Amino acid sequence: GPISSKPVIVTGLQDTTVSSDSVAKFAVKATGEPRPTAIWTKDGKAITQGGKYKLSEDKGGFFLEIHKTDTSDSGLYTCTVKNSAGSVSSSCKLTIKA
Repeated sequence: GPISSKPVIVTGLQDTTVSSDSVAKFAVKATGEPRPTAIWTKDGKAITQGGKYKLSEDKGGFFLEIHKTDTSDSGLYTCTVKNSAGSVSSSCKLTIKA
C-alpha cells in the first residue's frame, strides 16, 4: 500500500556570522511524504512569525529570516522538519558581529 516517509535533510544549516543591523537568512532543504513543515527554535525557544522572524516554506525549502539583527540574536538555531511519519532537524550557531 502507499506509505509515508520520515523527512530527510537535503541541505542542512551551518554556523554563520552576520553583522548587527542586518538580516540573517537560513534555509534548509528537505524531503518527505507527506510534504513536511518546519518548526524553528532559537536556543530551544519558539520562533514564530512576526516582525522579527519571517518564515516561509516552498517546494522542499524551509526558510527563516531574522530581521534587524542585534547581539541578542546570537545562538543555536534549529529547524525541525516534520510530518506525520516523524521528523528530522538541522542546526547551527549564529554569531552576530557588532
